[PDB]
Amino acid sequence: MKGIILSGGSGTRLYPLTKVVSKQLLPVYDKPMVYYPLSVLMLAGIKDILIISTPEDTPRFEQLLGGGSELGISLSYAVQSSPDGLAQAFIIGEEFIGDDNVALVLGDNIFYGHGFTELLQRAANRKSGATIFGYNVKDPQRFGVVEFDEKGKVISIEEKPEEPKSSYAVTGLYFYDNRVVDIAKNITPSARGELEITDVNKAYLELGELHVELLGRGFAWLDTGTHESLLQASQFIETIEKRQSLKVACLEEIAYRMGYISREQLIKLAEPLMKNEYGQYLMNLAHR
Ligand SMILES: O=c1ccn([C@@H]2O[C@H](COP(=O)(O)OP(=O)(O)O[C@H]3O[C@H](CO)[C@@H](O)[C@H](O)[C@H]3O)[C@@H](O)[C@H]2O)c(=O)[nH]1
Ligand SMILES: O=c1ccn([C@@H]2O[C@H](COP(=O)(O)OP(=O)(O)OP(=O)(O)O)[C@@H](O)[C@H]2O)c(=O)[nH]1
Repeated sequence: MKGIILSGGSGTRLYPLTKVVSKQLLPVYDKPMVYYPLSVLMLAGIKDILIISTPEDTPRFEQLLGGGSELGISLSYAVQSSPDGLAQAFIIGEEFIGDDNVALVLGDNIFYGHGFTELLQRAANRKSGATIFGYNVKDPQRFGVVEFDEKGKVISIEEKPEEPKSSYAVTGLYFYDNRVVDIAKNITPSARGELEITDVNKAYLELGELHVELLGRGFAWLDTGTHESLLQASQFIETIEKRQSLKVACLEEIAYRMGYISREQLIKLAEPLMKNEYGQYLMNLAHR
């Protein structure tokens, strides 16, 4: 399984924070927003990852994150010329994906909850079909909406329905088999002029292999689209971390716990950062 992080768009709602740079380079409490979805692909066991952004921001993600070798993974970069839809991720990434399975995650999505890694690994370990992740939300009409039966199996999926058939939004995290590339090539732009991830999901539903992992209320799927919600997301993260003395989406910690890097390698990473609390945290993990 490879992974893609779609991390472009203008981010106009956040202006002037995004006057020059992309929204996914902004802090969520104590680390850049993009760390969060990156950590989710890493916890899924995915080690070969493509980050897609705008022409002007793609090099800034590259400078921030590098090629991944210190995390024991491979990061690649590609540009999206215009934000013509989520599904364009698979066209942009066609060469990268090759004949592989692939997951897509939105650069601005933040997931958190007990047992989440098990769900991720299960999705990533699927050899066939698609896994989406549903989450009960206040205003489902603002999202992809998944309708499911009493055995948790999907009956419909609709992009921002006038009349939502359920309360469960389809969040920005998707796992696919290799059929997604030709599916994305064969869908056509909606009325808003975008290649819709919902139409990709529709294709898998028709194929009888659209699986939904429903995330209950013990999970947090956090909003980062407004200044207000960015701030709430940062406060949520702070409360979690300061109580536990454990960090959410610390990439180096994840690389170590996943076995991508060794203990000796982790200590090497902590050493040049020991003047700050993040470095000290990595060193304390090394001692665990
Ligand atoms: O071509 C694009 C289109 C979007 N984005 C970014 O992707 C994220 C999501 O885009 P957004 O406009 O906020 O969401 P919608 O496209 O309106 O909704 C999508 O994302 C929702 C989850 O937030 C899903 O529930 C919907 O099904 C799916 O269409 C944002 O950070 C965008 O900047 C890109 O990077 N490139
Ligand atoms: O090093 C890590 C480990 C986990 N996580 C994040 O912590 C959340 C819970 O992660 P898990 O799904 O591992 O559950 P847990 O740690 O609460 O339970 P144990 O199995 O350890 O008893 C998930 O959202 C995951 O992404 C990190 O951010 N970093």
